[PDB]
Amino acid sequence: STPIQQLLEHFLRQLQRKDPHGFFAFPVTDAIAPGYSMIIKHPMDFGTMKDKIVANEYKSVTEFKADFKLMCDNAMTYNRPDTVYYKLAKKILHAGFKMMSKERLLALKRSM
Repeated sequence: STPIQQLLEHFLRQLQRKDPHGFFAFPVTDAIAPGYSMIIKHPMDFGTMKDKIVANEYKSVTEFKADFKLMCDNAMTYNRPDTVYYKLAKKILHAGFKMMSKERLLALKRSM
């Protein structure tokens, strides 16, 4: 269980806590979101991100953040602004990028 794996697990646990209803837990289906797959070309979700951590597919924080951004951007593309999914995507995006900022990562660097 590599250091990066342990770190991303931690970030992921913190992010999933801001989604109590599990809207980002698993892939959005066409059954619950009509036409979704005709609009979103690269679906992403916490579940898929988890699997990639376990399989050791992320080489950096950068690559993990990219998948996280893809997830929020997908929500803000398919959904209209005045929806719960759009608003939660924005909120979580901002809190994710604050948690995983260059400046916080640097402070951590300096104390190791």
